[PDB]
Amino acid sequence: EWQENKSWNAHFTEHKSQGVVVLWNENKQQGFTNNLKRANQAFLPASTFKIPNSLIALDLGVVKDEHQVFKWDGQTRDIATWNRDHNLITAMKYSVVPVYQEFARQIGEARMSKMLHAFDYGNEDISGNVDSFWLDGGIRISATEQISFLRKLYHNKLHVSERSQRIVKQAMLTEANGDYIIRAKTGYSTRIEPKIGWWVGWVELDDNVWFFAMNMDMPTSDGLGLRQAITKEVLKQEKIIP
Ligand SMILES: O=C(O)c1cccc(-c2ccccc2O)c1
Ligand SMILES: [Cl-]
Repeated sequence: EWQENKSWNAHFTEHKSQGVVVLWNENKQQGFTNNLKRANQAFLPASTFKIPNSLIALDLGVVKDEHQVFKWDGQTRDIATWNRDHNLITAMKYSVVPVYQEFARQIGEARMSKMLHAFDYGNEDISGNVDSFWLDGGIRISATEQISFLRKLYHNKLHVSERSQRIVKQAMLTEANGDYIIRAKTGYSTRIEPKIGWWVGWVELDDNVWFFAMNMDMPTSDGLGLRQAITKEVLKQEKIIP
């Protein structure tokens, strides 16, 4: 069911890094990784939490739809794309933390906790501040646990409405061409050691879906582009994409 290929470590070590890639073949129900231990080690989800956070906000009516505008609060932040109005689509695309912090405040501790347990999401622990627990609180999730959660979402099996799941999968759209579609979300965790980057999602092909979840050491922001680049190079090596 699970195969470990330590030779794939070269994708990380050739960049003076270390990490894990996890792939799941939905048709064959088989998994692949370079490191079974790290595949099951739990990290802060950071901005990959925008997937469950969006689902909860939509299902509770905190967010009406993907067109509702979340007005910039007029506080100048150091990420230029955050200093503007957003909807769910662009908020996901630009990982706009302050918009999702307000989502969490309106969701509230009790409903957030209950929904994460319903999702079987990571350690389901929201200890910390309700508006930042996914950045510096107690919640943790592994690469394999991300795959499990994403598979439920793909099949509309999460305990929210079909509509909420369709909207979030629309907002996850990252790349599409004549050969494949990628729906995914990046993450960048810096507040608690070790600093890492995430990329989790899936690749849609004509007759199969390949789920993926990766994290990697990220001592500085200079390496953030390696999250997607390394993953796609693994996918290309395994003949999942051209
Ligand atoms: O991963 C991104 O594409 C992304 C999106 C938004 C912000 C940042 C970021 C980069 C450096 C330091 C802090 C950040 O919050 C990174
Ligand atoms: Cl779509």
